[PDB]
This record gives sequence, structure tokens and C-alpha cells, in this order.
Amino acid sequence: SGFRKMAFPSGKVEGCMVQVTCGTTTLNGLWLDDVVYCPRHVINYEDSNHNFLVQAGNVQLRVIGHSMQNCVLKLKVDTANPKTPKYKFVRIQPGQTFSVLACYNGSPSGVYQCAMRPNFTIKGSFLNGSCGSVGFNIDYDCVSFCYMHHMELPTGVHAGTDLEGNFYGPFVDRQTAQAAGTDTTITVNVLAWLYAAVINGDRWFLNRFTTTLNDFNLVAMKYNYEPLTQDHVDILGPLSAQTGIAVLDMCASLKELLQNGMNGRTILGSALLEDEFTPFDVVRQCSGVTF
Amino acid sequence: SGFRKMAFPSGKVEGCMVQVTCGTTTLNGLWLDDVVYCPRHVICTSEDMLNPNYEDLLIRKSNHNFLVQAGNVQLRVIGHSMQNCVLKLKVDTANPKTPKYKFVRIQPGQTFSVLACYNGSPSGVYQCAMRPNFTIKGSFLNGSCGSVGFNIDYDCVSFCYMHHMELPTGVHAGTDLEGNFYGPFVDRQTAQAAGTDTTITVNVLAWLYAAVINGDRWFLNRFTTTLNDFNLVAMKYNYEPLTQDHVDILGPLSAQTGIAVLDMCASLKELLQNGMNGRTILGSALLEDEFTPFDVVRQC
Ligand SMILES: CNC(=O)CN1Cc2ccc(Cl)cc2[C@H](C(=O)Nc2cncc3cc(Cl)ccc23)C1
Ligand SMILES: [Cl-]
Repeated sequence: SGFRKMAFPSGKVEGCMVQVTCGTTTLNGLWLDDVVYCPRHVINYEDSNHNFLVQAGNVQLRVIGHSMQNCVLKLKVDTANPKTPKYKFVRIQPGQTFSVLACYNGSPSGVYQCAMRPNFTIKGSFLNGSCGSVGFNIDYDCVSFCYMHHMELPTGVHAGTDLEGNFYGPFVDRQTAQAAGTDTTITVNVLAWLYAAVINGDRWFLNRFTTTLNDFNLVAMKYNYEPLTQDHVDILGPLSAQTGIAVLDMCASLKELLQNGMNGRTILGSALLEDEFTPFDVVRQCSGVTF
Repeated sequence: SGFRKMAFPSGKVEGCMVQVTCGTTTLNGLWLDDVVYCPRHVICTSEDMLNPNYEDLLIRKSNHNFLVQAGNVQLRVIGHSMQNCVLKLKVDTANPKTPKYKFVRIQPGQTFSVLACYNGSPSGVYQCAMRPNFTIKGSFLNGSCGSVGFNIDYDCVSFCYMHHMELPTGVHAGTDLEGNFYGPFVDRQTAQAAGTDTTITVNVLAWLYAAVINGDRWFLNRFTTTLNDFNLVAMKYNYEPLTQDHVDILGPLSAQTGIAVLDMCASLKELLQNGMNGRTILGSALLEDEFTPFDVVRQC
């Protein structure tokens, strides 16, 4: 029993964190094999090796080459990381969740779970020096790196890139007028969390009613919720079979929660509808998958 | 900017997790140097749990009855002893990944990271607090016994909790790493039941100072309170009494924001009376109590 915002174990990523210094700027880098990946803003970006100081623990790595790939700088070093895990670089979509290992001076300080918002920002917890901190998921023994932190927006939310340097969202790496778009709630994730509450014994919100997908979406649009697609309904299939509550049956519960509130009640210890757990996260946490 | 429930990086603890099997029971163990620490109930059957005589069950065991697996390697048990509710298995190999560590017993209100494990394999990490009623609101399934709670301040891991059981309300009970339970619980299938839980007042105040630091003051008021009047009101909402120690501990956050502890206490009194009126504090519609004054100073 219990339901927590759970991050993946961070050990495989901790063994890759390094400190990168170029002039007066100091930030974090990801050391995989003989390459250190970090935000290019550490340095018209196109306009020597020894100018880059890379520190792995108490050891100085020697930079023997450098190149740029989109908004990421790739520093060829003379030593391969002996702690390099099995990995892939993957680009995630809004609504997908991931763990963040927040680092300062190449030293990991904390791990937390978060989601890529529909407006492509992340509600992270980062201070100055956190640039280059990374987001990841683990599937079997392979780390899938999906995010590298680049900046904080005026509303206190965060923007970054995939590990190939492509930003998530319409953001650019530089000091200019930038803002996050109006955000929306991740509907498929709220439904997954309502199934998690039912699995944990919280059923006061269930009702005898159902709805069509079209009528539900007319309601979701009104409350700044993302449209629910047939794909989302298919993805919720296993949780629907485990609890015996049809997806459109759970949509009618959500419609009543949106139109009437919680009436002084909570769901999984929360007074707000939670959208940072995917259907896969709910299945994994209520099954015990290990790494 | 931002404020998240943050756990310590789990790597140093992942390198200590092993699987312990005794007969048909399989759970997790913590491998530090040449000793594997695990819940003593690994030697029990389900029937034994009603009234187990651990000393009688243990005397009938030899070293080779305990199977310890570290990754794909079988460790050899060369000795065993019981210390309170923990079994200590002396093994033939010292853990080369043993971090710098201490065993620390925590008090209610203290927070810690939990590395939830199954079959000696870590599956997830989360942050939580020792509740005033000595239970933890964890997320654990069958096979999670032996999962550990810890803090890492600097490069030293301070082990403070080992998971032993789930209570009928879905909450969790366990011991420090010397085998002493937190709370009036026993590693026996008995009634026991968690006592009525209360809100950790010093932690809610710390989190209100975190909201002020991050730029939000909508909840402040022009009032102050005495410590006694605050405690009289707070006890009516099932909040823990605030002591002079808690007031002293909030001193640095009070000096950083310029808001006296008893002035923040007045804002807490008013929040309990009024609710939030459709507003949130650090993205939450409830008053959060699982961040200590130390955690706020660390994260903000
Ligand atoms: C609820 N308990 C049971 O069904 C059987 N239990 C009885 C029992 C009694 C005393 C002691 Cl010290 C340990 C145990 C065992 C126990 O509590 N382990 C579990 C630990 N954490 C989460 C658990 C979630 C689940 Cl769903 C099951 C089992 C968990 C085994
Ligand atoms: Cl403590």
C-alpha cells in the first residue's frame, strides 16, 4: 500500500556527473564513454581545448576535442568513463514523466520526479549552477537520457533540451524576452492516478455513470484539460481491466470532480487532481518492477 | 526557483542492497563491510508470526540455511547473530562499494529518503517523514521488507530506517539499524494499530518560510501570538505542540525572511481557520509537513 511520487534509482547517472568550467562560467556535464555533454551556453555560438576545465570528482579530465550539436557542446576527453552505463538518448513527449538528478559543481544533490508539461516546460527545483543537470528513465538495465537543463523562465519554471541539443518548446538559449505558454492538465495522467486511488482503496468518487469520448472532451476543453484521445483510452486498458471500471466510466467520475470539486475530501492525500503519474508509472509502482 | 519533494541521490545505498533467503521467505538485506543486516522475521513462516519465539527459531538455523545474493554472486554466510529485531549475517566478502556511513536513530518529524527494493534490486526512491505516531506513509508491496531509509549530508550515508511491516491502515512500521522499532510496534502479527496521527507543526512552519523565500506572502497577517495561545488553537486541528526548541530551530529562516516565528504562527492559525480560498502555496492545496527546517534551508 501507499502511493508516492517515485523517482528511478539515480546511481547509474551519478557515476556520469562532472563539472565543466569555461572562463568564469561553471556548470554540470554528462560523461559517457570519452565524451562530456553540456549546455553550449557554458562558452553567435559558432563564433581551444585547454580553455575547458573538466573535473570528475577530484580528477581533472583532459579535453582533446570539441564540437557542437544543436544547443549541446560535446567535449572529447582523453579518458573513457569506467562507470558508463548502458544508455540511449531519447526524446520524450509532453505528459511523459522522468527523474531529474539535480547537480551543482558536478556533484549530485537530489533526485526528484517530474513531467514534461503540455507547454514543454518542467516544474523543477533548480538554483544557479544547476545547468547541465539531467532527466532520465530506466528500462531494464538501460538509462534513457531525455533532458538536460538549460534555463529558468520568469515564472520560476524550467526549460531544456533532449541530449541531442534540441529544445523542448519554443525556447532559445539566450537572454531575451521568453515566457511559458498557457499550461493545461494532462488528462490521461489524472485518469491513471484516479485508477491508482481505486487500487489503494479510495473509491468515494466512483459513480454509476458513463460518458461518450466527445462529451467528455467538450468538458475537458472547458476546464483547461488536454483532449483525451482513443490512444489514451487504449493505454488505460490494463488499469480498467484490473479495477473493473471502464475508461469512459472513470471519465464520468472526473467530469463530476471538475464540475463539483472534492467537497472537503482528498484522493491519495491530495486536494488537487494529480497529473504527474503516467499509466505506466501507476502500473510499475503497483507491481514492484526493479533495476 | 521551484520547490519539490526531493530525495537524496540513492547510488551509495544501491551498492549495498542484497537479497536474503531463508527457507521459503525472501527479502532485502543491507551489505556493509562483511555484515548483511536484515529483518529477523526472515527466519519466520506466516504461522510463526502470531507468537514467534525468534531465539528458538534461530537456534535451529546454521549459516548455510541463509542464502545471500549480491547481484549475480552468491555470498557465503560465516556467522549470524540477532540484535533486537535485526539479524546480522557475517559474510566471507567485504562489500567493496561500502560507503562512509553511520547508524542514526531519528525522532518524529525528521525526514529521510527511502530506496524501495524487491529481491535485492532497487526499484525506486522517495522522500518521507517519521510521523508523530512513529509510522511512515510509504509505498511498499510484499517483498519490500529490508528496504532502508537514509540521509546523506556531505558524503556520509546515515542509515535511519529498515522496513519491517505494513499496518492495517496501509501505513508502515520499522526499526533503526540496531533493530529497535520506532513506536510501540512488534514484529508479530498482533492488533497494535497506529495511534491517531498529527501534523508536524514545525515542518508546516518551515514550508511557509519556503513559500515566503520563493516570493509568496498572501497568507501573512498583521497579528502575532503567544506560544501558549498558538498551541491551544493548533491542538484543536490535530497539530503537534510547538516547543521552544522548534522556535529556536526556526531562527535562521526567521532572520532570512524578516518574519518572527510567532508572527508566522499567527499566519498558520489564520490558515487553519480560513482554508486557502482556492489558492495554493508552493503548488499545494494542503498544508505540507514533510519538509524540515533543515530541508528548506538545503533546497531553497
Ligand atoms: C499486510 N501484511 C501481510 O499481508 C503479511 N505480512 C505480515 C507481517 C507481520 C509482521 C511483520 Cl514484522 C511482517 C509481516 C509481512 C509484512 O507486513 N510485509 C509487508 C511490508 N511492507 C508492505 C507490504 C504490503 C503488502 Cl500488500 C503485504 C505485505 C507487506 C507480511
Ligand atoms: Cl532526528
